[PDB]
Amino acid sequence: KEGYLVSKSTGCKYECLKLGDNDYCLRECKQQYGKSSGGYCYAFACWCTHLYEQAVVWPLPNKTCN
Repeated sequence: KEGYLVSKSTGCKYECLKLGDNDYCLRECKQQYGKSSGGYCYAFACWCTHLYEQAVVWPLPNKTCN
């Protein structure tokens, strides 16, 4: 129930503000995946957790952007 956050327009997302604990990625997940969802910056952009099992996520080991 996890993955890399897919964009509204661009496929891949834009880059993150802060590594470690932050609000910047958590708000960015909660507006795609519902208010109970979690998230963190994986290295470059926001990754999300505690998702619904039918949720859509970007294929980071098949496509590269960040």
